[PDB]
Amino acid sequence: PTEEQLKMALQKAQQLVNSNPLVVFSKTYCGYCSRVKKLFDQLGARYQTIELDQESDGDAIQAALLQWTGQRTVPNVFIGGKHIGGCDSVMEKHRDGKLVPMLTECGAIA
Ligand SMILES: N[C@@H](CCC(=O)N[C@@H](CS)C(=O)NCC(=O)O)C(=O)O
Repeated sequence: PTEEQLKMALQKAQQLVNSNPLVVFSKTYCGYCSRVKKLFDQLGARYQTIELDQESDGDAIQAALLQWTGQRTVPNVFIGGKHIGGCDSVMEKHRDGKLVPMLTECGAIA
């Protein structure tokens, strides 16, 4: 990715995060992505999925997410504009009772 491509990809990722209470940066056949989506489904939370493998600038987006979050893998979850992390991170928040209130606070759960 060129520096302009990384910049454009970051802007794209930020706009998605800004315009969705819950965002799941994903890949279509990632088992961990499927797990987190299933959890959110069952919690009644609406999310925007973005499948990097189906985006033309998916590599640039993954590079931008690394720069932005230090994370190299999908799923890469944001809630209310804030970085959550991967499947494990989301499961951790579900485990300590913080996830539903976070999801409610930002509108992801009505
Ligand atoms: N501990 C991480 C593991 C996630 C993970 O390993 N994701 C794989 C996809 S199955 C990945 O992103 N591999 C590198 C890639 O596909 O870019 C989590 O719970 O989210």
